[PDB]
Amino acid sequence: NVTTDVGANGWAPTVSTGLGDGPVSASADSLPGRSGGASSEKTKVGSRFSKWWEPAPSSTANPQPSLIALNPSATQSGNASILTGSTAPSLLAYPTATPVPLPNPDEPSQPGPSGDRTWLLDTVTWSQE
Amino acid sequence: NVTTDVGANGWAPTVSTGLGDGPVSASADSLPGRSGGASSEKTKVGSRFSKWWEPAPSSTANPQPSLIALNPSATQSGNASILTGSTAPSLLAYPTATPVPLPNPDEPSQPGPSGDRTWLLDTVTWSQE
Repeated sequence: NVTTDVGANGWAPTVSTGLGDGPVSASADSLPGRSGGASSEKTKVGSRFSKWWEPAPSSTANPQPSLIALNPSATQSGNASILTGSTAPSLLAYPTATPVPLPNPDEPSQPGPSGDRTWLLDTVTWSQE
Repeated sequence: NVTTDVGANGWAPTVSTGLGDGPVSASADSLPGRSGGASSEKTKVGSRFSKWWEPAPSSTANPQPSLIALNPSATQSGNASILTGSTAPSLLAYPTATPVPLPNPDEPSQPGPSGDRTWLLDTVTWSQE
């Protein structure tokens, strides 16, 4: 629905020719390796060329009460837990993405429950000023 | 279950006779016309005689909370809406009745949403005196 060329999301034979030229595009790199990159979702070598020498949160149908009413929830991580007795927002801002092949071959070192836990980062004062 | 005559809810042949008379009663008038009268439910002429010249709201099983608790409801009419966050009475005092044939033949003029709407009738003060 546009006069401009948005790209065919890849490389086509009819794009670059000796009779006519269109805008060049990059294709997706197909790489092997260990799955990583995306958090909460991550879980013989030979060259391919011959050598010359080789042969809903917000909804009116579900209104959440004020501080007065009982509406408890909790957040847990590792051996840490934080409770509340009233309406509290608790949302993953963005949905988790799909894992990708890593360029490095080394196996990862994981801290586990000792690292992935809820830590008391800081205690601060909130004044009316 | 009464000694008195409450009426047979109509006109019977045995009521008025030359040998005996009972209390006369009126019958229902069967009339044609446009359906009207009852609100929220309303939606060739020839004479029948020859001429001489012619050939639960309140229930203990469902107790409604005080002003403190969340118990929202709303009332809408036209483009007007009134909300509340606590227990609120909202009752049609009497059930709507059945429509009746109108004596007048003219088609009604309706204001629609511009007329049937919730209007701010008045603002008044309620003192302890």
